[PDB]
Amino acid sequence: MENFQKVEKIGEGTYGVVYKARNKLTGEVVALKKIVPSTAIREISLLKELNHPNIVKLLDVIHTENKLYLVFEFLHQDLKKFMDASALTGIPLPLIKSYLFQLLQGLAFCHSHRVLHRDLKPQNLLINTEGAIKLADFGLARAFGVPVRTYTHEVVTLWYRAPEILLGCKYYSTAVDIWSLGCIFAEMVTRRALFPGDSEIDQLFRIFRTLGTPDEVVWPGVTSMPDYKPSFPKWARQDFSKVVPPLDEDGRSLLSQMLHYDPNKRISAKAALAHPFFQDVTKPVPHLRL
Ligand SMILES: Nc1nc(N)c(N=O)c(OCC2CCCCC2)n1
Repeated sequence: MENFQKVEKIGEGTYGVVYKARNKLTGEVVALKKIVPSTAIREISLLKELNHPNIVKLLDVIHTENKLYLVFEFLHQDLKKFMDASALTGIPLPLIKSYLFQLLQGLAFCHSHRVLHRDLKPQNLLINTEGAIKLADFGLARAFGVPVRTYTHEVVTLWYRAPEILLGCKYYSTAVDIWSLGCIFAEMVTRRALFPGDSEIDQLFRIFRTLGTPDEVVWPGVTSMPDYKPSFPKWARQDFSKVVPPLDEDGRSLLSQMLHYDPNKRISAKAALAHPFFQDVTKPVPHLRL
């Protein structure tokens, strides 16, 4: 840590305080995350080779005195801040599309190397002035476990959690990131979170109230998951035209496939890249205030 000069405390991520810092020798500006058992060091260290334009680069892993600091590429704004700034107007559809498309490429790449994010949320999607969007914290939950409470004991968000995770599946897959991204896609479009649960049961029931209570007809095997209860209220599914009204039928069709209950049929990132919604995808530049 003597190689850096902390400029400002960017905020509090899942694992600790995130800082804006400057490398004392090179003068590079980086984001430094304060977070070790050997396993987690080997795993994180493997994440230093997982480079992609739509993945926030892990620059270095600093372990000093039982303290672990992750050094990432610095981006200029996170997506939550950008949506908050875009609230009265909403993010233009062509930019929403470019962003979805890029994030689907970042997920396709990590998922081809069998790496999952598991905790995708607007705060860990980072954007720059050239129109790029990148995922931060890729592969960290498997590396260290995503806590219930953060370092400040900030509530860990459940809003983007896939239903197989909430239902107790222990071996869930790369489909959980597609579910999260579909929720983030919905939120960009409507300017409201899709499923803002404030507890695990509320998260699930908000899901069930909009997509219908899952059963063996739409999700084979769901009735045998660990936390599934036959006493769940049985709600009817809602139309997607009511869920993300703004969106055209191609977008609603892709979102519906990203929010399939059954993880095995949920659309994969690579297959989502070929959906017709992306036929006229472009790369607009956001309007940023840094
Ligand atoms: N600028 C910047 N660059 C990063 N690479 C980065 N995370 O990886 C990051 O994170 C900013 C977030 C952290 C979570 C709380 C909300 C603010 N910022």
